[PDB]
Amino acid sequence: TLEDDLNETNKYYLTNQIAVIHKKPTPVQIVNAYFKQSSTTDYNGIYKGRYIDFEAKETKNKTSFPLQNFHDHQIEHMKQVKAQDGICFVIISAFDQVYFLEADKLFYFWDRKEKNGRKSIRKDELEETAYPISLGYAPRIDYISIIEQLYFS
Amino acid sequence: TLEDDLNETNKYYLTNQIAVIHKKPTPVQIIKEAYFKQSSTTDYNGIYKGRYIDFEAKETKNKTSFPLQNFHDHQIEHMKQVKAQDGICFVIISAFDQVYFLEADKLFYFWDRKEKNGRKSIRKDELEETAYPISLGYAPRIDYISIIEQLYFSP
Repeated sequence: TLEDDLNETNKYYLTNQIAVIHKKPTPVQIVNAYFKQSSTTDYNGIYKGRYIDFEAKETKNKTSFPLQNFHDHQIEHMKQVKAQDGICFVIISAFDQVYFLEADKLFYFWDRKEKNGRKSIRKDELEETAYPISLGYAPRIDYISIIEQLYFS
Repeated sequence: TLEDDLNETNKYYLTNQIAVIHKKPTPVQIIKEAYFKQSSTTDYNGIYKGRYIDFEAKETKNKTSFPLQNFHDHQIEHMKQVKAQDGICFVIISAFDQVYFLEADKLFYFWDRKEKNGRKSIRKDELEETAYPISLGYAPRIDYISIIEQLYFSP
């Protein structure tokens, strides 16, 4: 489970003073209390004076990543963060790998979704556009090292 | 009221592409019912001009002081970490018929003036002397981004 792996990852980064990144709690309501969806991605925080923002999804699908794993609110939020020069992306656990997919690249797949029915990102499409994250003992999913590479030279 | 005003303030910043700032949902431990747990984090964060913004907001109807019971230790330690990570971090205080922008710099002092000495609350004059009065308006209601601009971007 990616959520567990990221929680442990983010804990590791916190306790080692590498970054301060947290998952946002599930929005609920009043009174009982129902689940609301969010209008925002689940993960944000700070690395080296930069705003970091991402969503994380997994699939057991061996052939493609169903884009309905995201919703339009999340995508809208992402484009607003990009407009402010934020470091913004998704983490996809699929095909026995974990991928760092830049928000730009996600927007392309999202845009082309209904014109016509390309509703999935294929394994080969993902290998082509995303960066493999290094998996380890501690941290489990080393995405900060991808951020360091892409944004901090 | 302060939360509602901050809600509208943040929507205004979003709509106008000034900043992308949101209040975090309050944590709930779900008998599949409801028990509020307190977070290890402050309630507001987001982005403005490529930088990470993070703040707490508190309203006191006290006329003399601002009690420090309003912030938990976990929130404080989170704020120090954000500051040390080169974030922009602060508190918005609704007190004394005014609204104040208090740098986390300044809040750490009054907090540590209990963990070295022993009190403490913040006192009209201590606050009025250290904090920045925030312009109240129509849109945005609470213009804290203006104070952020002065202090951290282009004085």
